[PDB]
Amino acid sequence: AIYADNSYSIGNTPLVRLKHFGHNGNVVVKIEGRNPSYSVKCRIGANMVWQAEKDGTLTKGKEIVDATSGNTGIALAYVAAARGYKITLTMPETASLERKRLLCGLGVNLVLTEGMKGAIAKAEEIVASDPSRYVMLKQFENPANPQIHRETTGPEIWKDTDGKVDVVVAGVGTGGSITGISRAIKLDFGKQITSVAVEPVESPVISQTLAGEEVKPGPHKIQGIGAGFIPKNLDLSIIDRVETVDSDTALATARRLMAEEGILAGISSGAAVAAADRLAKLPEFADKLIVVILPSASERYLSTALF
Amino acid sequence: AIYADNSYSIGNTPLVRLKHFGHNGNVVVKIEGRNPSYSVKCRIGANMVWQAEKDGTLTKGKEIVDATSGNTGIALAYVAAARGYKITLTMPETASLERKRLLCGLGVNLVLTEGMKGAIAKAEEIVASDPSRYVMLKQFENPANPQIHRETTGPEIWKDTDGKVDVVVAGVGTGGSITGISRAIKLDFGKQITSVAVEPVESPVISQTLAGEEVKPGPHKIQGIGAGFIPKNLDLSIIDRVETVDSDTALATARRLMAEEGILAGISSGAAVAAADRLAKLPEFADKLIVVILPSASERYLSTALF
Repeated sequence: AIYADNSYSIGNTPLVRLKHFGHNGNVVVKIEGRNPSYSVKCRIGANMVWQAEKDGTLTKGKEIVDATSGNTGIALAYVAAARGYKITLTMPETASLERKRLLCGLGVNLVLTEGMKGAIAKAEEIVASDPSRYVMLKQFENPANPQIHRETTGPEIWKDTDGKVDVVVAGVGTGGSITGISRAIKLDFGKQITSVAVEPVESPVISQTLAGEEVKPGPHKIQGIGAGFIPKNLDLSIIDRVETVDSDTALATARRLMAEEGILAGISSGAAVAAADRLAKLPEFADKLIVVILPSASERYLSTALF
Repeated sequence: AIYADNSYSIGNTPLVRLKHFGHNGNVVVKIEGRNPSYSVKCRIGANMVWQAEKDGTLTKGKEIVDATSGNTGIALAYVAAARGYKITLTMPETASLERKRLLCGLGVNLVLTEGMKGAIAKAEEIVASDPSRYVMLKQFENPANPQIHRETTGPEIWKDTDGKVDVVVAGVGTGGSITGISRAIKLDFGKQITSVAVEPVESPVISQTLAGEEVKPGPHKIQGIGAGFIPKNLDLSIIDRVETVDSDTALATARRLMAEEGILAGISSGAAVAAADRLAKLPEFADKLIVVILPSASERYLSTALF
């Protein structure tokens, strides 16, 4: 059919079988790069706006305000444009001039902070400046983030695998993908799959937490994941397994996806695939169907270490 | 289902209704940016390889060679990777270091020429160097280019509009999109639509030809269209109308698509939409459904005049 605006066009992303990873085609990847603003966040940018509309906190005239590390801001920005909201996003000077020119092209009003914690508080300052005019959508805790994955991404995986999916592998940024997907397949369709969270070995706060160890975040290059804390939108209770990956291997795996599979993957896509490949070569998973989320696409990383 | 490699995942791109163009939603856009390598050429990169395989000119071991202005090379490159062919593409130094790093990331063996005619002949030199090893696919004349549009892009438009499409607007680069689409809708489904070719006012060789005027190509900024000659893959006989657009307006229209529709459009996408908007505001088309091809996505243009 014909979508009334670009937000309604989210999802229905394809599954592709890998040939040079896993064992006898048991690893399949979900291309979230094929979305309105070209990442997995287009789904939650749409649903967080829709749900704020459904409950009246977002109205004609009110202005979206928020802080992002990038993909969510781009996603909110295209939805704000498609649906006629003004939007302000808080960015320090930390960020790719890439993104500054992209967000400005999408009509965003931007700022300065000089890292993530600093821009967040600045956004909070603005919402305080006029709480009747400004709405903050808060991706890390808004339930509409995992909800859209339970309603679209999860069911798409179920149908495209004819219920044969056994393992879902996804890096954790806000936690909404692994959480919403796991709830759809385990609770709505009733299949006891293995849900595998992926985080950087440099910042393994989820593994450290579950082990009852000292939580010690650190720096890494795997953009989009490893926020350095446990987000509210990560439902620990549905997580069966945590796999850690290092930045170097994440980047090499993404370069392999391009050059060997013809898949224009982002950095965190190589991270998720490297974890899935490790599981796929354990005999306990060799006969099981593993589905891996590839959150973003290669061209958003042209100024990064990926090239 | 699950695609055996990334080439099989082409197409099934969405239709979105425009709100700030046309008259009462009569203009709808087809997002070809949502493809394996993120342009409309992913379809012909796949089908030119498949068809060369079906007729034996492409075999295990033979190496793809060709010259491109970019999107087709990226498309062939991902298909070569997914399907295990070596590929050499001929590029002068004319081109975005963007694309050089992208094509190298995809595993391409590249060259130097120092414009388009020069790199073409260099590619021809290489195929002559070993005609048993090198295969040139020749997008401007290979019938598998319009054929894939007749088999996928055209039928997708038919079904997603429930046969209500009245006008198809598409810029002409090789001509395969407008040609294959027009043949599907007019001949296979039997509806007498208006097929509208779009070319730059700076290089209006199609209009000049059809008028019996002196053909005078020139420079412009509308990347992907206006090759400066009539390509063999443009079937003049199904073209009902030619609309010309200038570079400045093309760029402004693409910036409007981002900031006002939330659509991350390429430069030639703004060209096609500006032509469709002109038709859409003539009373003879005000009640007719117009479908516009948006060939590429915004991020491939970050180093260009688009920003």
